[PDB]
Order: sequence, then C-alpha cells, then structure tokens
Amino acid sequence: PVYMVYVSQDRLTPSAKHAVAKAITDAHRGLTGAQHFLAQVNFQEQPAGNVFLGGVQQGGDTIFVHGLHREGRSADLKGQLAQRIVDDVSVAAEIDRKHIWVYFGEMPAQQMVEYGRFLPQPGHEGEWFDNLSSDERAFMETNVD
Amino acid sequence: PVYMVYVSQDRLTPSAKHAVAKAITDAHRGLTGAQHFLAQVNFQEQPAGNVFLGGVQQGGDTIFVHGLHREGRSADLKGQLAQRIVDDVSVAAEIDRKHIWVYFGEMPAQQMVEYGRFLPQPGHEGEWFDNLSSDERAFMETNVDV
Amino acid sequence: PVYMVYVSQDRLTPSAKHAVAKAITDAHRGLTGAQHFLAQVNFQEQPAGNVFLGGVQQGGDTIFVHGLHREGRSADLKGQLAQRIVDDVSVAAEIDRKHIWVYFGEMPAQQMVEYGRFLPQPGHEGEWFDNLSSDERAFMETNVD
Repeated sequence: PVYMVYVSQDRLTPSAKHAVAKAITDAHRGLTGAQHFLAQVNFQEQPAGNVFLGGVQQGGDTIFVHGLHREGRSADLKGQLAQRIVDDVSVAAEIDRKHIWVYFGEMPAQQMVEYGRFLPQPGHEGEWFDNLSSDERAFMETNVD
Repeated sequence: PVYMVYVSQDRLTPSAKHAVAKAITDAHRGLTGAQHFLAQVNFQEQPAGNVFLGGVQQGGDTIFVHGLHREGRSADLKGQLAQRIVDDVSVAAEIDRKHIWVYFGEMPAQQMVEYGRFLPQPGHEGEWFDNLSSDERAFMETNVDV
Repeated sequence: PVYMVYVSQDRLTPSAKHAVAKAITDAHRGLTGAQHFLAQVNFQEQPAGNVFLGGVQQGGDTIFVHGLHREGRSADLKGQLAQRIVDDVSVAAEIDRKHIWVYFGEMPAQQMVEYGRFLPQPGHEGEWFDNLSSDERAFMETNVD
C-alpha cells in the first residue's frame, strides 16, 4: 500500500510525522499481514487555508488519508483498518478524530509495482518476498522500524 | 467527497481559492443533494513548470480536479457534475476550459471515512447525520459557507 | 492519462523532470496509441523525509508514479506499461529500480474530462480528435514533443 497523507505545513513535527507513519504502517501490518516494508506513507504538506469544508476555509488541523490498496480484501477488514487508522492517527498526531478523513481505493495487484516489482495477491506476500533476489530482499529488509 | 485540486503556486489568490472551492462544493451539493459540509476541497499547489502535457512544460494555468466519491451514482449524473465543475471552476478561476481536467474516482462508502465517521450511501444522507453525537453535528454545522 | 509523480524536493533537476515526463509520455503513447498531448505528467515535490517505508524515514530517492487511466485496457497491456515506466523512469532520472513505485488506477471515460472535454473509449482517439473544434485541435497539438 501507499498512504497519501495530506496535512497542513508544519502541523506534524518530524517525530509526529514518524509516529503517524508507524501508526498507519502497524495497523496495516497488524490487519493485512503484509510485511512492513511494503507499506509506504507519503506525507503531502500544504500551507494552512488550502483545505475547504462546505466552502469554509480551514486552519491546519485537517488530515486526509488516501490509502491505495490491492484488491482482494473484504469490506469488514477494510473498515476495521480504516477505523484503526482514524483512532491511532488521532493519538499519534494529537488531533481530534473529527479532523480525520480516510478513503481507501483499490486496484488489481498486477497493475501495482513496488520496489520495481509487481505485487502478489493479498495474503501470499511471503512466497513473493522469497523469490526476490538477494539484493532486493536486503533493500526492503532495511525498511522495518 | 474530497476534491483534490492541483494548481500551480500563486495561480489562485485566497479569494480565487474560495470561489473555486465554492463552485465545486455548490455543484456537488446542488447535483447530489448531499449536505453542503460533507464536501472537502483541497488545494495541492506546486511550482509552475511541474505540469507537462505530451512532454511540454506548462505555465501555471493547468488545473486538475481529482474527485473521490462514494459509489452509487449514475454515469449521467457524474457527467453533469463534471461538466458543471469545468464551467463553474472556469468562471471562478478566470481560466479557459481547455485548461481544466476532471477525473472522478469511486470507492464503496464502507471504506471511506469523514469527520472520523463511516459514510452512508448517497441514499441515506439525512438519517446518517441524525445518528451522530451532538458535538459532531455541531462541528460539521460550522462547515457550511454563509 | 494523468500521471501524478511524487518526488522529493530538488531530486529532479528541471532537466530530469523533463526527461521523466518525456519517458512516461512516450511509454504511454507507444503502448496505448493515444496521442501525445493527451498525457499529463504532474510532478508533486515534497521535502525529503516525507516518505516512509516500513515506518522508516526515507531520503530523497523514492519515486511514486500514480497513473489515472480510462477503463478499457487489458491487464497484460497495463503491466507492460507499468514495467516500461519503471525501466524508463530509472534511466531518465538515474535511479535504481528498487526506488520506483507505480500504481495504475482506472475510471470510466464518461467521468473523465481532459482539455475541457470528456474522453472517448481507449482506441477511439482518432475520431474524437476528428470532432474537436479547430481551436481545440490547434491547442492540443501545441503540447507534443
């Protein structure tokens, strides 16, 4: 998965940012089973007053999570994972839940490419990880906090 | 809905952004009936020159509207709302129509969240609002323009 | 197509950005037959450290390509196109494959407007072009390289 996480400029300190990433990443790991280093969190900072709700300019507290996942998982699982993101971001970022929107879009795994390679289908990530070369495993191996 | 709006830096003043954010929101409200406040308009500004069309760098007039919706609305409707976004953003950003691109994406309501809560289908806008805690109902209230 | 390209700030020199947009656009015109001027490359630049893999802050080397297409193409063509984008962006921007992510999301053309007009079905680019006003025809023909 890639998680586009839109936030106001400077709303998240580096460590705040770190904690929101580890919050999402862990939630995805805990729920899907996918290994950490497949979970990308991409922060998109914009200056305050760029978001608008019902046509009302907003300060700097809004958080929009756009998760892009592989097709394959159930409605129930995705709502658990969306709910856990609303809750664990709320805490990691010290922002009210009322401030957090979370959308999940899905695409066939076979039109999705990470570390230069097409993803496997959900739940069969491990045999996938194993048929990668030495250098590719090493690189992804590093990306586990 | 969340309308992501990709614009070149300084192409829209604060007041330009309002008129755009109000044009999109009014189009969505009027055409869907979904209550005003549910629509977020989110500007992503980049330096001018970060947009290429067929490999040619552009100035700062290009606007891309990515619209992220619940599934359930007909194609004829989605066509209307995209055409009216194109016209109403054009007026409001003082920008020619050829410069405006508009994609709509659809996800199930069950995997979309707003104001920390899980959205309903387009056919449940008013009853959903009524199973909300009064503090949420009053917070969303403040998010309706004028 | 719109291709959203999420790069760390200043990693692509202007010259690189140009090469990276030319290559994606050449890839998409080669494999799908759509005319050049139909392909947008939208570069999104964030400060390095905004990208997290497995919850680990990254340097400025990650490239996430998010392509937005018509529905219409086969899983086979789309993996060709994705794979050609990885290899070509690699060369163009001088970045190992391991750093490149590519997601293809698709939508019905009837909710898809470029240059102020709804796009046709993939492969009907010819007659749709042969129905645009002379000014529109002239305008788009400007954006080909």
